This record gives sequence, structure tokens and C-alpha cells, in this order.
Amino acid sequence: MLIIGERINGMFGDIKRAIQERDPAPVQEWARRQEEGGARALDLNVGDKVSAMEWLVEVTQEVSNLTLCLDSTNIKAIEAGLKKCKNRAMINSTNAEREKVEKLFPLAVEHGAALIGLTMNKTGIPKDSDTRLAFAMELVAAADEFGLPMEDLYIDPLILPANVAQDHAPEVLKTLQQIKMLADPAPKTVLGLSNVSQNCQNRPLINRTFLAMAMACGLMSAIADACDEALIETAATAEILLNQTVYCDSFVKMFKTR
Amino acid sequence: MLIIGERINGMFGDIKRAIQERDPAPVQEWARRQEEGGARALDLNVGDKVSAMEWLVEVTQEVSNLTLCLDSTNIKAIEAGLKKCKNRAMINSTNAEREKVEKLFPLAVEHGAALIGLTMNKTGIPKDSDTRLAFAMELVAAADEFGLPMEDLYIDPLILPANVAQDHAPEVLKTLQQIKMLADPAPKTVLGLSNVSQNCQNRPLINRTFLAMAMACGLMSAIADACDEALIETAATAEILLNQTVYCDSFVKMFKTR
Repeated sequence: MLIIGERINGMFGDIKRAIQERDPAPVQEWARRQEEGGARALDLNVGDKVSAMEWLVEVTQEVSNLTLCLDSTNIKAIEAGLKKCKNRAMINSTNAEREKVEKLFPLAVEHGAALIGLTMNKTGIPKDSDTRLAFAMELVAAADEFGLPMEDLYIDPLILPANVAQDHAPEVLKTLQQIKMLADPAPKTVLGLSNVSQNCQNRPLINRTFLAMAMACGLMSAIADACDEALIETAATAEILLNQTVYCDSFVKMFKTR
Repeated sequence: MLIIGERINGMFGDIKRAIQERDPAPVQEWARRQEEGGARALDLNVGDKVSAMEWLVEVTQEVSNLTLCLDSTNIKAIEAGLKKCKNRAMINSTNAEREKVEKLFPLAVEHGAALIGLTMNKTGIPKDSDTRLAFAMELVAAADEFGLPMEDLYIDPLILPANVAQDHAPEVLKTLQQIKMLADPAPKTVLGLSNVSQNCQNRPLINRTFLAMAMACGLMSAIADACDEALIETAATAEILLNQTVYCDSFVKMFKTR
């Protein structure tokens, strides 16, 4: 399970200020902590988008060798950021809109980057796992067309808050399982984990419980809170239960430090 | 998720003593504590099994209206225990072996009781999920043959410790998923949850991680630590995530007190 650390996002006030002030310290500090949590990737979200992404990339990769996950709907910004990246990167994201696909799929191929794909077009987030499924298939077909390796496509079936859209959660579990049972080579799957618990009580609880359930349906990656030690515990334990990682008594520690 | 409290077992010292000494005090209080945790059924294991079981029954239902889960391979103990039951109980258990099937299914029907069937025969635990399944279909057939209501049959795919039997854990996860694919309407499923962590570090974490995972794979009930508040939390939470229980703020409280 790949944990993509969520915290370097402009929607958080300290990051918005750091970016505005062009003060790299809060950014670099969140970079170490997330990594130290056990994240093996860093989500980067400006919250001049192109320049801000650039600074985010440079400032962050100056203290961290983690895979950088460029999080923006401005494709200019991702591209600029893609250019600044010292190592392989992830793009977050494209959806199933052909206009996006023809741009971001090749874009990803140019830079040897991973690509996250939302099971949706511009119509809106689908109400069921069938409609989701059908968007994930286009994503897959898009990969083959543009020669993006299937293991480099991360499909996001889009989880929704448990309080207002409770009926979506099992529908998302179902799509994951359907994608899991795709023929070799199969694509990967990722979630925007924290959204499952948006305005709910005991968010960390909900977050980690869905993490475990989604991994059983083959979840490969999660944008999430890397400084939630209990979430990280879940991540490492789930790996063991799926016989993805060899047991030892210190499995938690091995995950955090591997 | 039906939590079957594991505590009233003769493997534990205090129950071992309270039995022989025929003191119900330790038994009754554990019955109280388990229910307090949220257990809605109660395993009763002896550790004269027959008079003992009978004792466990009478003593326990002196304080609990909770379903009694009579835990023994001594059919007379079971039979002798059913008869003393004030409420509907559950038989723990039968395997796929004819000699047992022939006996334990009519038994459970006679007393209007649920039945737990292990997906094995006398030889041993099966390796894969497809061998467990076969025993599973066999169990489904007998429920029909002997007129046991399918929702009264709880099939146990038999989970093993993760440090010594890691490859079995995903196997049980698939068996759980497929088993729902076996009939309409389907039988229920059950786990001896705590067996997954038998001699591992941080057993609770492992136990409850697997619970969530198994529940995503349709797990209906589990014999486990009802006094494990984190376990109970996970049960409560996973129900919500599957849209089995209507969301609400104090959803943990609601699972405990409903």
C-alpha cells in the first residue's frame, strides 16, 4: 500500500501562507514529518498556479526524495511542475473526459510519470459501480492507446462522505473489486481517502476502517493523513493480512522505515 | 456484524476454576462485561462436559438474554445444553463430515438454533479457498436437506495465525466472497476472529484489521473479544461503511446500545 501524504495542500492555512509568503519552512517540515509517518509519496496542491507548483516542487524535493504527486486541475501547472521534478512523479489527476485524456495521458508518458484517473467525466461523480466501472474501462483503454504502462495508471472510483452519501461506500468497494479482477496486466487503484469522513464524527476511525476494507478489494494507494499513526498501523497490518508483505513481529516499524 | 463474545471459555484460568468449583460468579460477570461491550451473543466453552455445559447455560442465562453459543464437540454436551436453553442458541460447531452433518443439522433444526459449520473434513484445514468452498456448498446442501433455514447456517472458512499461516488469510477472504455467490438467499458467515493473531505482536490491531477486511467480504458474525473496545469500534464503523447501518454521529454508541 502506497501512502501519498495529503498535508502539503493549500486548503490548509499554514501551507497557503507559506506559499503566499514563499516561506519553504512549513512545506519542508510537513515533508519530513509525512515521510517519517511512512508516506512514500507527497501530494502537492497549491490550494499564479504554475509558479506556485514550481516552487512547491523545488522547495519540497530539496529536503525529500519521495515521489512527488502533483495535485492540480491546471494542466499548465502540472506540466511546469513535471519539468522541475528531480525524480519520477505522479499526476493528480485526469478524469475520463476525452479532452483531458488526450492531454494528460500522453503528458504522463512523456515524463514517465504515474497517472491518477477519476472514474468520471464533467457530468459529475457517478451514482453507481457500473457507471464507475464504465469510466475506469475508458481510462484503461486510454492507457493502451497512448502506451502508458498499466501498472502506472491509478484509478480513483471516488469515495464520498459517509454521512451524506453513505450508499456510495459499498458501491466504491464493488468497483475496486471489479477493477481488481481485471486481466493481467491490471491497473492500480487509489483513493482520496480522507473524503470518506468529511463532516463525520471520529474521522480517523472511519478513514482507517475504509482503508482496510478497500485494500481487501485491492486498493493500491491512498492520499491520506500520513501523520495518523493509527492509519499507518492499518496500512501495514492490511498488507500482512493480504500476504502482500512478509510477517514479522515489527511489521508496523518495517512499513514506516522500508 | 454479530459479535460473539469469547470470554466464557474453560481455557482461561478463572473460568476453569469457577466451573470445577461450580461458582457462577466469575461466569455471570464476564457475561455482563461482554454484553456491556456490545456482544449480542455469547460463546460457552467448558475447557463431565455435559453437566458442565448445562451449568454454563443455566448460570449464564441467569443474567443474560443474549443468544447462547454452545461451544463443544461433545454432541451430548451440545444436546444437553440446548435443552436447558431459555432462548434460541447456536451450535458451535459442525464440520463437513457426514457423521456430524447427519447429527448436528437435525439437532439445530429441532431446537430452532443457528448452526456453525467448518469448511473442512476430519483430515484437516484445507489449503486453498476452492477446497474450503466445496465443503461450503456441502454445508449449504445439508441445510436444505435437513430443513435448516439458510440464514441460520453460519459457515466458517477457518482463519489461522498470520505468523505461521500467512498465505491462508487472503484465502479465507476469497472464500468469504465466493460463499455469498453460492446461493440465493445465501448462508451467513462466521470467524473465530482471534485465531488470526494467535502468537503475533499487537494481536488487537491484527484482529480488528482483519474484521474490517472480512466484513467487506461479507462477514456476518465473529467470535471475538467483545471487551475489546477498538474491535467493537471497528465493527460499528464497518457496518456504516457498507451501508448496513444508517449513519449517525454517535454510531459507535448506537452499535453498542441499540
